[PDB]
Amino acid sequence: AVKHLIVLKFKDEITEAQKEEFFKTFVNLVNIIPAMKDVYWGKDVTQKNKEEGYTHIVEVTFESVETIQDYIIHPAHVGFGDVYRSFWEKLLIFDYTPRK
Amino acid sequence: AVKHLIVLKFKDEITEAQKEEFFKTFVNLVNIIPAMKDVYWGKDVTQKNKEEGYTHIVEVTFESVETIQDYIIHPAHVGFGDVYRSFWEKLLIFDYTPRK
Repeated sequence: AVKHLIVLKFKDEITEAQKEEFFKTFVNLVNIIPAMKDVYWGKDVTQKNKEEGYTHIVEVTFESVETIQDYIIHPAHVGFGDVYRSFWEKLLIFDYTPRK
Repeated sequence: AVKHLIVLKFKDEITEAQKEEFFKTFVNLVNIIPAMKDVYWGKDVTQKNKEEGYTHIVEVTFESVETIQDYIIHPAHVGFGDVYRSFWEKLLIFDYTPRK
């Protein structure tokens, strides 16, 4: 399985309630985008690199690297971006196959 | 469960074989550090983050936020840093509880 990892910082003006609604909406995308198999998110608790400012993590599970693209251009994902684009200040994205 | 996420970039002179052995050794820490419950790593394939350059992800599972400290100061973890810190150029650390 492939992981789509999002590391993000919200803009200062976004409230806690707004962040909660943002993540709730994103988690619920799993039901309507076939390529999305699972979602978890969380807030960093350690603040080891404050200077970089990232605060939140989202992890999305996919069957393959190829199905990530199905998710990217799915109208529900495009709609999510259209609605919440103003919420985030910056993000890092990674796509990888977990191994050990 | 709490996840301990390491986001890394290697120095340019580090070989592919060195990277593989680095992760093999890191994964094997589970056997000698009780607090480590699981580990996976992976290499980003998308390279969508222009200015930051991080290439690899390590995720370690812990039973609680408290047991992360048992890993942090464990001599096997300190030793890993002493042997391999010259391998990485920079790293970001995050600790979070995955949720819906």
